Amino acid sequence: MKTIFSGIQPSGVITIGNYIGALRQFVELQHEYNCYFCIVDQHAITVWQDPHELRQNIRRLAALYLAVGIDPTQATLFIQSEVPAHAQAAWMLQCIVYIGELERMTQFKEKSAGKEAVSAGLLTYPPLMAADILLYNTDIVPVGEDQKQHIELTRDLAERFNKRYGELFTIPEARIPKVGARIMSLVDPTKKMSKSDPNPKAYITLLDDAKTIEKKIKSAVTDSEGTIRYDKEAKPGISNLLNIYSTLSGQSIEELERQYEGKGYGVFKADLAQVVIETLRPIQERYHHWMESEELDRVLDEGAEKANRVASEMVRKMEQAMGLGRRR
Amino acid sequence: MKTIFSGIQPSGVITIGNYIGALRQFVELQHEYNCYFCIVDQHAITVWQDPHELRQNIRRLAALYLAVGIDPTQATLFIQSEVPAHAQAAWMLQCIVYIGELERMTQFKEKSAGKEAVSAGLLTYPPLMAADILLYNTDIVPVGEDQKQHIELTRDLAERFNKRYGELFTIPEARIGARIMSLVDPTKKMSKSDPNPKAYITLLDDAKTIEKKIKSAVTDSEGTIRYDKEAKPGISNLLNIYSTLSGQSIEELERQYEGKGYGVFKADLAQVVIETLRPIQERYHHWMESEELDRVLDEGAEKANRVASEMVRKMEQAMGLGRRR
Ligand SMILES: C[C@H]1c2c[nH]c3cccc(c23)S[C@H]1C(=O)O
Ligand SMILES: C[C@H]1c2c[nH]c3cccc(c23)S[C@H]1C(=O)O
Repeated sequence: MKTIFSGIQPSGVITIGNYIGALRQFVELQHEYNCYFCIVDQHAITVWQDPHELRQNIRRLAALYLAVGIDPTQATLFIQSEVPAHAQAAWMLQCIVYIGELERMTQFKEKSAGKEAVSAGLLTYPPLMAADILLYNTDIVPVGEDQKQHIELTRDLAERFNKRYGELFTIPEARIPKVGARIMSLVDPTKKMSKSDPNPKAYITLLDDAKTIEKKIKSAVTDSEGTIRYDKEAKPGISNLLNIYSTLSGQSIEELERQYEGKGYGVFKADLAQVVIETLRPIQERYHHWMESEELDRVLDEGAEKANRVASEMVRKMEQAMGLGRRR
Repeated sequence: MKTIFSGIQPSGVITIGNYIGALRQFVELQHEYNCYFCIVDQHAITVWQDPHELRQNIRRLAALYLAVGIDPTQATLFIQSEVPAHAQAAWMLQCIVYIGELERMTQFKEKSAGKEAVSAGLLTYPPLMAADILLYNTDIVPVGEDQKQHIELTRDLAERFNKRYGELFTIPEARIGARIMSLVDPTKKMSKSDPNPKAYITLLDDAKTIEKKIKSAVTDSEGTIRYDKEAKPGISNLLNIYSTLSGQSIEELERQYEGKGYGVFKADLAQVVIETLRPIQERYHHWMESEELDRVLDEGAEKANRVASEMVRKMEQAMGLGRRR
């Protein structure tokens, strides 16, 4: 069995595009793979964070992952800062990465934009991410092309350590098993839907209430043709809505096209709004149950204990290879 | 009860200059102050360390501090890597420090000077040093003048953190016991990391080594035993070592060796060093052969961990990490 590690940024609340692209399939994948889901609060403070908002977003994210079907007895769900091994191994990895390798990172050259003076944490983001992955002998990281450079560095650091001290790390690969449709912004169908869009009409989050879902689908961009047909280059907006509808309803695009022959966009959108609301309502109900239950803290307590068991053993092996500490 | 924190670098040695300059006094101050003595193995690996030699030198330094007289029922002696809070707090402080502050550190520029392949840890270790200090609400840090820039940054990071989040850190101060110079280049301080082993006498040098290093200590060719830092830095430094170890003033040593040569003066000084180190080395071997050494280090980590994990809990609460409520 292969191991999967997903780091989850707390600040952002899940969009349907994330759910459809890379999260929903994990409800079943968690039984075929050994899955780690890690809320990276330590990565979150590499930029400016309001403390109360960060704490609430950490909890909300855990409750959301449980609400969608992540099973804490099949997968390991935990908060990064509650496993000290991540900080310990990130320091050891800082000691084998070259400064030049960090300065070259594209994400660091961005994010450094209209800031002038930036935190050292933004430069050492990648070693901590490599540590997150490598501590669990991860085989697969479910990320897209925007994280390619970070995965390359992770693979470089694993190989450098293995060749300097002896084989210890698995060399991870970037891959989203059973990847879903790539869902685009409702406002700009050529841009991917993302939780950081400055236009809130661009995304629907898993926590949007019905009125908001209705208004956002209502304003979603289409075209002037009035024909429900998949054509990504000439009808990117309609094509995107067909991808959301198809995956959330279980009907193929061809069947939706046949279904809507002769119909305009008004009735197709009102049907899509209902499909989304019906998808999120159960998730939102279980979510509210988790957020008001003591079982959420107990679940996260054991997630961190089970993660620490694996990661603290890897730290012991790294320290032993590098000369740290004693063996007594 | 003021708190003292001292880092002990296992990549280097413990020289007679450190013993003279600070370490000898700790045997006294450990009853006045709350003293933490930290073997900073995570700082050592910013450059390649031979693993077996690093592991062994960690034990050697712990045994050596005990042999010199550090009292584990009075002070805390522990290994940095055995307290995870140092790495955790270093990360949080890395998020507070600016890259520009780390890059203009003089120690970074010197240590990276001729080096191909510079690790990020060589740039980003001042935050881990700040963490070593701030975690224990340290009042006093006993460091050379070479470290003054690192103490300034630590003071800046503590204030920056205190202003944003609330008064959590003590603002520490550098202590900075004569200043012993290198035996090979007496215009430089004797240094725990000098790459020339003849530059220093370590606390573990045996009699024959001590005699050799003193014999070849560099000196002028004029030949009068007299203190003159500008013209005669070599013999002046040897006079200062001799004075502080024997209890005699430099003037009394000058009168004592009037009309005598360097050979006889060097042989007397070598004996003075040997007689200083011999009891230290005898207790060193008993500690190295003792099960008790590992028990002292276990307790030290327990006590260090209690204070540091508590401070990390407070830092996490301030910044919003975790669930600390
Ligand atoms: C969440 C971030 C990161 C934290 N450590 C890990 C481990 C695996 C995947 C990722 C991450 S994905 C990456 C990102 O910026 O998207
Ligand atoms: C040992 C080094 C360092 C590690 N963290 C600390 C904490 C206190 C004092 C020092 C240190 S002194 C410094 C040096 O290089 O001299």
